[PDB]
Amino acid sequence: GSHMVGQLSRGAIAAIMQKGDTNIKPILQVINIRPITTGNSPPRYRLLMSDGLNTLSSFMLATQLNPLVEEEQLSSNCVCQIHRFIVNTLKDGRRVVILMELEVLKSAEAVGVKIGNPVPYNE
Repeated sequence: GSHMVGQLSRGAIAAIMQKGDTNIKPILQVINIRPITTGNSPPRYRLLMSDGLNTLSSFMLATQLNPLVEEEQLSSNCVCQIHRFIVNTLKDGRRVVILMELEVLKSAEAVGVKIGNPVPYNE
């Protein structure tokens, strides 16, 4: 409906990367998904996600959720609630947000556009 940016958890990305709270179950929009180069092992998917204010490209899907991308519709423009995630920190200091459980609330086709005008979060 109206006020589309009100559908997203504005401020959740800052909360995740500044406060590190994991109890939140934020609603985010998928902007893009791409495979990352891997083994030797199951494919891995990286996501550019938006909370309406910011985008962040450091999300990775847990491999158990790969069928959502391959088979169902987790795809660009869909709106999703993150039910479980963890943050992992690399040796170099970068952080990765691993999505463990998520629910598609609205399909890509039902949303159809990038909501709002989010800007990149500066890690």
